[PDB]
Amino acid sequence: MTSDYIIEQIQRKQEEARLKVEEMERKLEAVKEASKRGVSSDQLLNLILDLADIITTLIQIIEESNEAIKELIKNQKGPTSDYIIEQIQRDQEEARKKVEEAEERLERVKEASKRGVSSDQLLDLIRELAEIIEELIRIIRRSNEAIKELIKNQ
Repeated sequence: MTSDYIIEQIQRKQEEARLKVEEMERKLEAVKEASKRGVSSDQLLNLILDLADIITTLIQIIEESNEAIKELIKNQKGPTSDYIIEQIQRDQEEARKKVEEAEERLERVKEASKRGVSSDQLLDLIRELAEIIEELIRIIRRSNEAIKELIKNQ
């Protein structure tokens, strides 16, 4: 491809999206790592906030990823294929579906915490919640890669 303004605009968001993922990943790994040990109830509260940060951050990324497609096609000169653009959107569409589950259990556990539900139940939701995010991020990571292949082959 020939260098152009729009290329670098896409490039930075890939770095910015990657940037956040790499930092907050420490939360994801830290939360699981804490789960193995079996931290007591008092400490458990910390985990909920840690997961909340991850989900909230990802939502912003999903919003940005949607915009990335929009910016790419407006400034693209040449025959852009519909299938690749659509393919990425479907991955985001799946991300939209799954994230609802992540938010749902995020709310459930918090709602459970207020009532005063036993420690073991709260922990079960955390580790289970962590697994769902792992499924969520797979969609995001590959879509991030999808852009890399497309832009280079121009």
